[PDB]
Amino acid sequence: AEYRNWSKPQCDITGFAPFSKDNSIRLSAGGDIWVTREPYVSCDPDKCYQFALGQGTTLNNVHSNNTVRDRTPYRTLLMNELGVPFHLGTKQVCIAWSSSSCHDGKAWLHVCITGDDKNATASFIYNGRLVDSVVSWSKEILRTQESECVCINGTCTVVMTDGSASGKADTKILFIEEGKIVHTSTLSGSAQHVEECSCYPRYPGVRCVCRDNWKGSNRPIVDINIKDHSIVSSYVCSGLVGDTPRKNDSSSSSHCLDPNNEEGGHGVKGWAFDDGNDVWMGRTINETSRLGYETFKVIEGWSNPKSKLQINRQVIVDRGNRSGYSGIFSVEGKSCINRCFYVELIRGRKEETEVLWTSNSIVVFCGTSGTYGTGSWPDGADLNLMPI
Amino acid sequence: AEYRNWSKPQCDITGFAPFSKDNSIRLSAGGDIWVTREPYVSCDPDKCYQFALGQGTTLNNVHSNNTVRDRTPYRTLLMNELGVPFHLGTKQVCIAWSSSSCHDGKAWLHVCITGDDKNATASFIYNGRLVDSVVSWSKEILRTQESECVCINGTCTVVMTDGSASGKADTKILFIEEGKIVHTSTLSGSAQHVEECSCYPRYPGVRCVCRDNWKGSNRPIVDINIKDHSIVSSYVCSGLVGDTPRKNDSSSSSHCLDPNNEEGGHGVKGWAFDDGNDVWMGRTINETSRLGYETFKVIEGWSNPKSKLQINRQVIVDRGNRSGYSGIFSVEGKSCINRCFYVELIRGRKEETEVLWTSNSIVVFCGTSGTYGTGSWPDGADLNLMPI
Amino acid sequence: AEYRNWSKPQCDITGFAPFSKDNSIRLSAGGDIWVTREPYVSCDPDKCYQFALGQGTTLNNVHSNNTVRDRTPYRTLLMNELGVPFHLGTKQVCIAWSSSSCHDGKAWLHVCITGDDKNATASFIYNGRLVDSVVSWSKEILRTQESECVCINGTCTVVMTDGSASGKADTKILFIEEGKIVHTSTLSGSAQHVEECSCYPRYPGVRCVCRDNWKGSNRPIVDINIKDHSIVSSYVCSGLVGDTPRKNDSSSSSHCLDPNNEEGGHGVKGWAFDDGNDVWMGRTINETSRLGYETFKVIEGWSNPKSKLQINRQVIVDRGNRSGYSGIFSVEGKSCINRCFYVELIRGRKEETEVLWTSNSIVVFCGTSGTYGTGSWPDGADLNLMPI
Amino acid sequence: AEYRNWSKPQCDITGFAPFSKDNSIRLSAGGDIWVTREPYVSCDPDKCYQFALGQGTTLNNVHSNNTVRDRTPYRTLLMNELGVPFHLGTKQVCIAWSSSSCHDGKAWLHVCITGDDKNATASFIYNGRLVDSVVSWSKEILRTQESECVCINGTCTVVMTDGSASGKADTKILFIEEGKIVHTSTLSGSAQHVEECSCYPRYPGVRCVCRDNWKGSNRPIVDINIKDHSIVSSYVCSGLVGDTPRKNDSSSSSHCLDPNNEEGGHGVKGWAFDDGNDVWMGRTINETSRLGYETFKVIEGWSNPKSKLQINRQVIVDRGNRSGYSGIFSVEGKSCINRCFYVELIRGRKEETEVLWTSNSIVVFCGTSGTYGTGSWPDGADLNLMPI
Ligand SMILES: *[C@@H]1O[C@H](CO)[C@@H](O[C@@H]2O[C@H](CO)[C@@H](O[C@@H]3O[C@H](CO[C@H]4O[C@H](CO)[C@@H](O)[C@H](O)[C@@H]4O)[C@@H](O)[C@H](O[C@H]4O[C@H](CO)[C@@H](O)[C@H](O)[C@@H]4O)[C@@H]3O)[C@H](O)[C@H]2NC(C)=O)[C@H](O)[C@H]1NC(C)=O
Ligand SMILES: *[C@@H]1O[C@H](CO)[C@@H](O[C@@H]2O[C@H](CO)[C@@H](O[C@@H]3O[C@H](CO[C@H]4O[C@H](CO)[C@@H](O)[C@H](O)[C@@H]4O)[C@@H](O)[C@H](O[C@H]4O[C@H](CO)[C@@H](O)[C@H](O)[C@@H]4O)[C@@H]3O)[C@H](O)[C@H]2NC(C)=O)[C@H](O)[C@H]1NC(C)=O
Ligand SMILES: *[C@@H]1O[C@H](CO)[C@@H](O[C@@H]2O[C@H](CO)[C@@H](O[C@@H]3O[C@H](CO[C@H]4O[C@H](CO)[C@@H](O)[C@H](O)[C@@H]4O)[C@@H](O)[C@H](O[C@H]4O[C@H](CO)[C@@H](O)[C@H](O)[C@@H]4O)[C@@H]3O)[C@H](O)[C@H]2NC(C)=O)[C@H](O)[C@H]1NC(C)=O
Ligand SMILES: *[C@@H]1O[C@H](CO)[C@@H](O[C@@H]2O[C@H](CO)[C@@H](O[C@@H]3O[C@H](CO[C@H]4O[C@H](CO)[C@@H](O)[C@H](O)[C@@H]4O)[C@@H](O)[C@H](O[C@H]4O[C@H](CO)[C@@H](O)[C@H](O)[C@@H]4O)[C@@H]3O)[C@H](O)[C@H]2NC(C)=O)[C@H](O)[C@H]1NC(C)=O
Ligand SMILES: CC(=O)N[C@H]1[C@H]([C@H](O)[C@H](O)CO)O[C@@](O)(C(=O)O)C[C@@H]1O
Ligand SMILES: CC(=O)N[C@H]1[C@H]([C@H](O)[C@H](O)CO)O[C@@](O)(C(=O)O)C[C@@H]1O
Ligand SMILES: CC(=O)N[C@H]1[C@H]([C@H](O)[C@H](O)CO)O[C@@](O)(C(=O)O)C[C@@H]1O
Ligand SMILES: CC(=O)N[C@H]1[C@H]([C@H](O)[C@H](O)CO)O[C@@](O)(C(=O)O)C[C@@H]1O
Ligand SMILES: *[C@@H]1O[C@H](CO)[C@@H](O)[C@H](O)[C@H]1NC(C)=O
Ligand SMILES: *[C@@H]1O[C@H](CO)[C@@H](O)[C@H](O)[C@H]1NC(C)=O
Ligand SMILES: *[C@@H]1O[C@H](CO)[C@@H](O)[C@H](O)[C@H]1NC(C)=O
Ligand SMILES: *[C@@H]1O[C@H](CO)[C@@H](O)[C@H](O)[C@H]1NC(C)=O
Ligand SMILES: *[C@@H]1O[C@H](CO)[C@@H](O)[C@H](O)[C@H]1NC(C)=O
Ligand SMILES: *[C@@H]1O[C@H](CO)[C@@H](O)[C@H](O)[C@H]1NC(C)=O
Ligand SMILES: *[C@@H]1O[C@H](CO)[C@@H](O)[C@H](O)[C@H]1NC(C)=O
Ligand SMILES: *[C@@H]1O[C@H](CO)[C@@H](O)[C@H](O)[C@H]1NC(C)=O
Ligand SMILES: *[C@@H]1O[C@H](CO)[C@@H](O)[C@H](O)[C@H]1NC(C)=O
Ligand SMILES: *[C@@H]1O[C@H](CO)[C@@H](O)[C@H](O)[C@H]1NC(C)=O
Ligand SMILES: *[C@@H]1O[C@H](CO)[C@@H](O)[C@H](O)[C@H]1NC(C)=O
Ligand SMILES: [Ca+2]
Ligand SMILES: [Ca+2]
Ligand SMILES: [Ca+2]
Ligand SMILES: [Ca+2]
Ligand SMILES: [Ca+2]
Ligand SMILES: [Ca+2]
Ligand SMILES: [Ca+2]
Ligand SMILES: [Ca+2]
Repeated sequence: AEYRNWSKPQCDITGFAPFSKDNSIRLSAGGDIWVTREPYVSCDPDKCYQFALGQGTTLNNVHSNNTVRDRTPYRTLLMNELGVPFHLGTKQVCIAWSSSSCHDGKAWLHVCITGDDKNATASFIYNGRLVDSVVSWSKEILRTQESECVCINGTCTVVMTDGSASGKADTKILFIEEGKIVHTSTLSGSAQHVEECSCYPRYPGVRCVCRDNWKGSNRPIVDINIKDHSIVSSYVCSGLVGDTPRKNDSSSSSHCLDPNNEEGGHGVKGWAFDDGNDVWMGRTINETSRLGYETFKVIEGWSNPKSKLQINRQVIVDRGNRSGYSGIFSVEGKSCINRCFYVELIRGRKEETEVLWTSNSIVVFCGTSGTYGTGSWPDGADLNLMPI
Repeated sequence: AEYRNWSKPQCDITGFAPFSKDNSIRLSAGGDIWVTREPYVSCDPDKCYQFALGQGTTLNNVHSNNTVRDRTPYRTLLMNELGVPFHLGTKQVCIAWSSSSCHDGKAWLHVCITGDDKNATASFIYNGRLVDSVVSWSKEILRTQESECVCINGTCTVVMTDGSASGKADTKILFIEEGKIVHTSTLSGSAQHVEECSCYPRYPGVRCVCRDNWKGSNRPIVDINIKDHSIVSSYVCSGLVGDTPRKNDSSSSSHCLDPNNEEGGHGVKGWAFDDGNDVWMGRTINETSRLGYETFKVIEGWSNPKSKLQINRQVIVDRGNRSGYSGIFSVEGKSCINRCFYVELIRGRKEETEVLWTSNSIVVFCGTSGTYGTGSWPDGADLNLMPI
Repeated sequence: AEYRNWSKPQCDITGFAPFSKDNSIRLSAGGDIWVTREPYVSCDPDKCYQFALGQGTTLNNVHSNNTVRDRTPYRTLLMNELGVPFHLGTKQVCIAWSSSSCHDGKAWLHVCITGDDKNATASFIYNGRLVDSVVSWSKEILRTQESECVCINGTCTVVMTDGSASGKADTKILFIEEGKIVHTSTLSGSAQHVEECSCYPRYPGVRCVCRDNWKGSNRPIVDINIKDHSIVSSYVCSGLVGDTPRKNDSSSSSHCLDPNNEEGGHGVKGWAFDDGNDVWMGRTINETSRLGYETFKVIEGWSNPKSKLQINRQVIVDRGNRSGYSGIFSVEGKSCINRCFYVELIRGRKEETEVLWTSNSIVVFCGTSGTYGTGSWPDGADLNLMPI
Repeated sequence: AEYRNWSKPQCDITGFAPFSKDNSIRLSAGGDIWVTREPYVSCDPDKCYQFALGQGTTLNNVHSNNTVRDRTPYRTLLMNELGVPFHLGTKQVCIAWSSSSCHDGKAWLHVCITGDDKNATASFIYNGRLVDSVVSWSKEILRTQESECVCINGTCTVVMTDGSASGKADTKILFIEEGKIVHTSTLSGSAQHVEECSCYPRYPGVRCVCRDNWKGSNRPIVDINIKDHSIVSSYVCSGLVGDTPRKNDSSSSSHCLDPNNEEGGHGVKGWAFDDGNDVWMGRTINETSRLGYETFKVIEGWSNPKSKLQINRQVIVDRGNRSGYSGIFSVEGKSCINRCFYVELIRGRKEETEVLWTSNSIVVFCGTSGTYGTGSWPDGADLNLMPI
């Protein structure tokens, strides 16, 4: 067993093909399924796994009431093989109301964060054992990616944030080798607010596309150099923007270096990646809320902040159905690295009031150099019928 | 680990011995079992698995209502080891309302089809990753085998159909090597309508026995040449015919080259295989509907369309109990290749109205060169008692 | 991986120590557990498994009504690792209302019998595939061991019976090599009626201690020679006898060669093994019915039909609690072969009428050359409270 | 696969980071979870497992009533990978109302005790088979560690106690090699009462920190020499004491050699370990009962019975929430041996009367040479809502 290097060029993408769907919430109307959120997908050399943060409870269960909250002591990182819904035999791999996970080609890394809001602890677990931890540095909700970290030659990188949600915060980028925090670089460059990055291996380094919760509706970009720990940062040029909330297609604008100050308060976790000078990206179809989900390629979208020339649109979830967080993950094909993505289908409170709980199901698509058609893959649960 | 070649002669068959039964529906009266259909069985070099398409729901569950439908976004290919009923820890290995699966002796292939009726996508997943996809070519319900594909020397073949259900349609035969669609041959020969093939390794090529939904009640045969991609096609000569609906034993007839225009509208998935100039085949005992299931050998049945000389009958399911889809699968013994088959035991709507759902259990028999007796292995569930 | 030979002397036994208990029925009052009977335990080179025959249903489930019956089409051989109760993820490894299983040191053998009473089929499954089958030869309930078969140098032996339950029947001993029935020897010697043998590896052959349902209350012994297929048979000399029903300790008697004609009608599956000229054996404490369970060593019990000198008694289940079938199984220690045994704890109909079902839990003890004390390990379920 | 030696120095500890939480009881309000107690955590070379003693029942289940009792025939040692809550597919690895488990780097050892109070049997299971057993020697509740044993060079040591709960009892230390009891040393030294030791590998021997149920509120220490079987014993010097009940921080005192006769009746299982001349230790925050849980380092606490100078306090469970048993376990890092600990969160009778049952959930922390913050990780179940 050797360390992953990801030293392959990126596969040709013409769009995305269906990969996986757990129908979690549909199943939880007759069956004992976890109540969860902030899910993600990472894979080892052999196969793929689905992670989410649990609420220390199942759905048909009295403790599902008020699971609209983001941080409780009862939240754990859940881990199943992709396709297995989160049943009672699901492994809680750590305590976490915030996490990131990745395989370096030998073993698993989990970055797990739990504890008081003003004094969170984050634990680094490698190969089934605790190897390190770190305190919250700025004592205001130390949090991280809510999707996969990335490892290269057995140095793993993760991006974490401690500080304000709607002002300046303190973002750091850790380098972890066999569970051991070996360097901490601090956030540098033109990125102003940075959360919940969706990172991927762009050999010989790592690239993330994040969430600015403060002044931007364009997504931040952070570039991690694995060998020398240097950091550069910016935003996704593309005049069509991926955060939510945002302005409309005609009224929106962006900058390659700055927040665009366009509805920038708040955000949603999301992803994009480059392709020469083009950008592939998903986002919620609806501009103000987490409804629907779409993907497309912005031509010149990576290097030109004026371009709003989208091609290869795909409706992942239709505009009248509920969506949420999404993030990248990358799978080594035989010649090249594929890029894929998951979509959190949030059901329940506060937006839907027919029940007392908040939970999700997931959907997953992978890059394809072949061809594809159309559809919609919503949650599919009937909340009017659900465990009353 | 080496590629399967199947370069062994076919085992002597004198009939079939019991192999497996999941009692799925009986179990779902006290327990959380998937609602499913269009099931099948394929095996790796070591052991066997049971696949079916799910309805994104369990049985005792409000979302089981109206699962009589064939295509929803919530359907996934389920996969367990043979014998394990489809419980909540069951792996949904892809999104699919139509699928085929096979092992090449190194890894798994899944051919998974989902999306809009008029624009379906089909995804090719090998060794835990998406390697290819293709659009529906004729924009009318691109669909496939609903049983195992076949691989030889690590080229896998699958047969798909896009087009009319009760007229001419467009049938293709894909060649897939490590998940990668490497050739597409188009349907050629005297076969007129072709769906849901039950294929098997007849070294050095592949043979399928299909369903003609249009003008035939005899089953079509398609012969895939793996090395040169050439296709030939026809029908099962045997004057005793395997599709359902059909005419009776005295009134029926067949042709080696053409549909017989005998009740040919509609069909049911089914299987047959050759044995010198004889044909082994199963079918529903009842001629117009999916009740009972039987097997027999038609003497001269492979090469003589006038012969109705059956020997070695076996009642798999008695005529007063419900049956359905069946298909072949092949298992490498030590000296030879065995042929086996599964039978879908459909319960529920529309035919049975004591409940709101449609689901199945399965039964499985394997070829034997030994001896056997008699019985019946129906579903065994009491719908009058079932989750009301 | 090499073939088991069992070419080690038998471990010193001074009695038995607790090994395993599944509390199956207690668990089935809040949880979905299989309804089962005729259970057993066999182990591979590494670890042990618990088998039973299912009723195609769980306990809290409408199909549990009338599971007092012995042969339905819905019965399957269940297989879990020892300690795991029979939950919904339990593998049904074949169709069977009668079975035997054993590992030859490379793979699993299952001998599975199902079908019409007057025409049963028995299927031989090795290494995940059907390799052979045989018809019922005398068309009256072909049945077998309901405990582990035994393999030596990769020839496996199993004993089967077709014929009368309360008169002469036809007993055969099959030799199976890699799933393939390679010889059939027929029952020879002074044994008159022979069923449900508990066999074990007494190198260089195999020994069984059976159930005579006709004229004996002493258990039959059958000696299988693996290399030359010759058979000899008799009864357990010991003046203290192991079948149930039987006469009392003072009124009982036995013969080394013949049934003792003492309450001999009926029986119960049970076990014994030799130790120089002594016999270790378990039996129901109660003489007429399946209540309590005990073990002891009869001094001179193996070769002397007049001896009723028991030592080293142990109450496995107390006399006021329900017991049932028991059988041997053998585990290779490092220097020697241990002998162990399981006990079926039957609850329900017909004997207990507070419920509608019939099911069991199990308890397991293993030989010890160390020391031990006392207790009782009954089922422990409250039928007055159970799923009404 | 080689024998564990643990021949590494002990990792630097600055305190403890979160590791694991099963939310067992929260899950059991909608789902079938075991009712359990006296849990623990041990790990093989690769990964960690959570053990507890079951009550032969689930929570929502009629047999959960009166599970306040410590010894029934229906109790088994449960074993899952750490993080998996005790669901119906959980392996009961032996019969036990008292147990200890450990891996020697090749296979598992379980020391399992069950049977009559006045004649208990204890079974030694190694590598999936019974290798030895021993009777209770003093016929008064032979019991053991309720946490992991320790093995070095493939000799495993376990400490057991038979005798009085509130007076002199008979404590022994067994040496077990491949399941085989190879030596028994008897308790020697100044320790007066000794139960439920939390042992760990302090190369070249083993150290335990126990529970004195009689005259001490300071914890006993027992030092096992693996090569020569010699035993020495004493108490934890530290003027801040770890048993419960006890006196307060100002009123308490201790001795390095004797019980302190301070509220010494009763106890609770607990742990401590050394660090030069300092002691790390956890205990219940509340002095008289099992509420809250805390950890700290007593400076000079290992060798100085007058020192009450605590540093590096951490609240594991807050003082208004329920705690219970805790014990050490040790994980081999790459350079050094980490020390971790679990905490039993007991809910139910007798202390809480809103339900009829007694059960637990667990929480687990591991040593860290990094940094950490604060929180509380209580059970989190609402007994006022629980399965009525
Ligand atoms: C079966 O399946 C396929 C795959 O999903 C569908 O084909 C895709 O259709 C979509 C939707 O039209 C295409 O995405 C769109 O591309 C447009 C490009 O405009 C033209 O200009 C270029 C010049 O380079 C031409 O090459 C090209 O042929 C186009 O004619 C964009 O302008 C679109 O964006 C706009 O449309 C949507 C509204 O739908 C708005 O929401 C946007 O804001 C914006 O105004 C869009 O991105 C996609 O490229 C096609 N894919 C492929 C691979 O060809 C089929 O349509 C589908 N069939 C059926 C019946 O459903
Ligand atoms: C115990 O188990 C075995 C195995 O299942 C049964 O034996 C089988 O019995 C079936 C049913 O009769 C046999 O299948 C039939 O074969 C007939 C052959 O006709 C004769 O001619 C040949 C000449 O070559 C002779 O060799 C042979 O002995 C026959 O006498 C077919 O004509 C049958 O088809 C017709 O029968 C059925 C009605 O049952 C109709 O539905 C058909 O449409 C058609 O009219 C049939 O195929 C089978 O061959 C036997 N198997 C074996 C291996 O010998 C036993 O019968 C069973 N015992 C009991 C008591 O149930
Ligand atoms: C703690 O645990 C141990 C192990 O279970 C118990 O010790 C066992 O006790 C049983 C029950 O008495 C013993 O089994 C009995 O052996 C008797 C032998 O008789 C004597 O003669 C021999 C001469 O060779 C002496 O060596 C020996 O010491 C005996 O004194 C049999 O006669 C018994 O059979 C009769 O008793 C039972 C009634 O209990 C009847 O049901 C029978 O039908 C029959 O009449 C019996 O088999 C066993 O040998 C002991 N085992 C060991 C290893 O020593 C302890 O008793 C137990 N302690 C407590 C307090 O429960
Ligand atoms: C964020 O997270 C960290 C880690 O949990 C917290 O820092 C820890 O705080 C605790 C609680 O105060 C510290 O533990 C305490 O240490 C005291 C040492 O006293 C002083 O003297 C030494 C001299 O060597 C100085 O080095 C040191 O700075 C101290 O000022 C003990 O006296 C304490 O024991 C007493 O306090 C508690 C009450 O809380 C009583 O229950 C005891 O009985 C006793 O009277 C205590 O042990 C710990 O050392 C700190 N850890 C680290 C790594 O620095 C932060 O406080 C937290 N931040 C927030 C806002 O919550
Ligand atoms: C660690 C944590 O609490 N993460 C939470 C974040 C933060 O609130 C923002 O990132 C603030 O910066 O976002 C959510 O509220 C959201 O948008 O769905 C949910 C998520 O649980
Ligand atoms: C992809 C798809 O919809 N397959 C369906 C087919 C098609 O309707 C026919 O093959 C039309 O050609 O058959 C069924 O209706 C049937 O007969 O049970 C069910 C199955 O789901
Ligand atoms: C194959 C079969 O039916 N086996 C059954 C046997 C037979 O009735 C006798 O062995 C008749 O010879 O015994 C039982 O009735 C019994 O005693 O509990 C149950 C078991 O299911
Ligand atoms: C084997 C056994 O019964 N162990 C029990 C011990 C003993 O009672 C004491 O150690 C007496 O010495 O402690 C408990 O009561 C307790 O404190 O929670 C529970 C545990 O089940
Ligand atoms: C659910 O939680 C809310 C928030 O605490 C509370 O007001 C309400 O009473 C709860 N309702 C039920 C039915 O549990
Ligand atoms: C990975 O890192 C090691 C450091 O020891 C180095 O020797 C090796 O050459 C590196 N490999 C690549 C492919 O960069
Ligand atoms: C976006 O979501 C809100 C949900 O309340 C809805 O009212 C609004 O119409 C949606 N907007 C668009 C443009 O679809
Ligand atoms: C079931 O579905 C049908 C079809 O939509 C609908 O008319 C009916 O109301 C549903 N019934 C129930 C009880 O859910
Ligand atoms: C299988 O295909 C490869 C192509 O590289 C060929 O070299 C090999 O000989 C083939 N094997 C057989 C048995 O046909
Ligand atoms: C076939 O099935 C239908 C079901 O409605 C039944 O009415 C008919 O009698 C059956 N025919 C035969 C020949 O068994
Ligand atoms: C149970 O089965 C018996 C035997 O057929 C039948 O008479 C009875 O009505 C059944 N009772 C219930 C409640 O299902
Ligand atoms: C087992 O059987 C084989 C037959 O090929 C023989 O060669 C071998 O010596 C036998 N081994 C033993 C230990 O009897
Ligand atoms: C044996 O069992 C029956 C059960 O009905 C009971 O009535 C009888 O008293 C028992 N006999 C003995 C000797 O324990
Ligand atoms: C629970 O157990 C107690 C103790 O035996 C008993 O008195 C009580 O009746 C039981 N209650 C219920 C509801 O089962
Ligand atoms: C300890 O626990 C008991 C529980 O009844 C409580 O009444 C008491 O106040 C607690 N004491 C302290 C010092 O927290
Ligand atoms: Ca349930
Ligand atoms: Ca924003
Ligand atoms: Ca349920
Ligand atoms: Ca047709
Ligand atoms: Ca249930
Ligand atoms: Ca008898
Ligand atoms: Ca339930
Ligand atoms: Ca004490």
